Amino acid sequence: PEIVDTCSLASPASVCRTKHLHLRCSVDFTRRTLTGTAALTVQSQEDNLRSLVLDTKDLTIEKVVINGQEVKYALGERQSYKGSPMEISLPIALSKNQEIVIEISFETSPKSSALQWLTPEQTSGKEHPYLFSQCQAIHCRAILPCQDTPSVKLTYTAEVSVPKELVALMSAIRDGETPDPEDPSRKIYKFIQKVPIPCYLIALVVGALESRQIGPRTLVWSEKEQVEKSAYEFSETESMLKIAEDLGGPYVWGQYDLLVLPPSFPYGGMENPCLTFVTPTLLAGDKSLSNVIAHEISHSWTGNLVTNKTWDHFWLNEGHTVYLERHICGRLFGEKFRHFNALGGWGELQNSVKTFGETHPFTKLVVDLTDIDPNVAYSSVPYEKGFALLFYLEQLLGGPEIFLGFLKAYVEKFSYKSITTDDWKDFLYSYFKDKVDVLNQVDWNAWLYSPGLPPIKPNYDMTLTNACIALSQRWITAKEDDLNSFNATDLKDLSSHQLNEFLAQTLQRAPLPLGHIKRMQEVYNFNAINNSEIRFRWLRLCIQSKWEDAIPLALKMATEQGRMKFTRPLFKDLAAFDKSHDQAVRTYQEHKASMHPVTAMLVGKDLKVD
Ligand SMILES: CC(C)C[C@H](NC(=O)[C@@H](O)[C@H](N)Cc1ccccc1)C(=O)O
Ligand SMILES: [Yb+3]
Ligand SMILES: [Zn+2]
Repeated sequence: PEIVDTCSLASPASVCRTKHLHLRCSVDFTRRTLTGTAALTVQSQEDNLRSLVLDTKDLTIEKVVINGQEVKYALGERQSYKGSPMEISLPIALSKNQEIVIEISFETSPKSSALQWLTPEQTSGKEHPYLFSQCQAIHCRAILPCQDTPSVKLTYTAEVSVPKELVALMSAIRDGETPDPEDPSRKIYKFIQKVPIPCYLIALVVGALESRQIGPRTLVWSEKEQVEKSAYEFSETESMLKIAEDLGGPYVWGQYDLLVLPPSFPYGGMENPCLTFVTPTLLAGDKSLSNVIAHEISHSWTGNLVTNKTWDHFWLNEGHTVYLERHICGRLFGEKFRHFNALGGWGELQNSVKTFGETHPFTKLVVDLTDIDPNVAYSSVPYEKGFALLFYLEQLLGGPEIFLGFLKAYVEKFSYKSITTDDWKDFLYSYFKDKVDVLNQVDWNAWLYSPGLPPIKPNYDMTLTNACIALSQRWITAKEDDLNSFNATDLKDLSSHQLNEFLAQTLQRAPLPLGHIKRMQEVYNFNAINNSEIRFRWLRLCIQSKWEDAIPLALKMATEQGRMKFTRPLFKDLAAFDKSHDQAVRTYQEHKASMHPVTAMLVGKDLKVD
């Protein structure tokens, strides 16, 4: 079983493995460059190893030092989104298992796809700049030379010099701070990550950060203006951690902190070890969007302990995590809620499959990313089709109690390892040996390798979903003279979640007549709702139903925050509506330079500009 990572240009794990990274760098806001040395302790896996290749992307290399002497290295031609391979000539051939340290002096480009540099005006405080990284999937190579593949796991230590007024934090345990001996206007923050991790989990943030403790092993960090709101919004964090520990085994990372980033953070959450990054769009005021914390917490087992070997097997990370996530919510709020969320996930899968096309390669559970930018293939498929498969197996094999026994042994079995779908499947068969008959009823080829919706849809309790569907159907089948019958009391017994699902169901049948949409605003006043998931769906419904009043509202939401999940579909809907098309494009052209590099690239592609 020889498997290569087609998204990486580095020497594979079968040739050599990075065991540790000692990073020493300075964050230069005036130049928007990170400069320093990356000392990689590498272990040869081959006899007579004389060179090796690392991934790099828009990096400027000053020199490479081994045994205190500069050595030869060469940068190959850039290969689009993969960057440029860096081949290093070892000064002395290595035997199998020999380890050496390679010190690389480098500097990042202001354009690094792993970073977003924000001016003071783009922050809450308005006085200090801010920097944040986002390495998943393959952007770590845009910060430092490395074997940018999740098939290799390393520990790391780091020293980061930053303006003394600011604070640095990383996906690691804080290991002290001191004034920078080479520059008194700076402070050096130190970090240590003793647990081997794939490099996509390396993370850094530098800004005017403050903290507040919200649990025995949790601090929430953000700019001062957001601290109080965040402490409240995420107060269930420790109870979610305890439940996750009960599902996957002991939490091995020490601390579990949360960092609430500026509005341009591209995801709802990112499971960086010891410090989960989250979007400020989660600050609904009622803790209603907390499934995102449950999800990132779950990656502490599925994703960070047991890791997908290559991005072709991404579903292993997300599928199991969404499955654990819904179990935490099920324990906190009831089995019927778990089913409600499961069913909602299926609807999101329908949307993705419909958007790409039912035969499209990106709708396969296991995808082949050779020549495909992972940012482009990213969708809800690995999450929901992966979740649907596990939920299907759960029902097939005897229920949640039994399948949760499998998930815990799976984590235990593959801790600190990087695996493929076959490893997963092999273990599933081993664990459920007394039920191979049942496992053999599964159409494996269709589930794992065929595009479109899964061959089978799991059974779902519909208790909580029914009222959402009923109301959605009343609006869709209503004619003009039925509009008067709608009234605020329709929403009387719906939770924010059900309100959201009601909108999701209606959005699947959009457009609705303009008159229906105006009436909906008249009786439900959806424009007043600040919950970002609800606002997102409501505005999409308004724009697709061609209500010009919603144009400025949609443009505003699309630009004041940058969570891709919201910004991309909003710009896309605005561009597809002829009345807002020109302004959408113009708005994008205008904000482009100040957006997240990756998000700007994807929106540009979606709008067919550039
Ligand atoms: C509750 C979750 C579905 C929220 C979701 N976040 C995730 O799934 C994170 O764990 C992912 N690690 C986000 C990600 C995936 C691929 C490349 C870069 C970043 C998101 O939408 O941000
Ligand atoms: Yb009628
Ligand atoms: Zn995830």
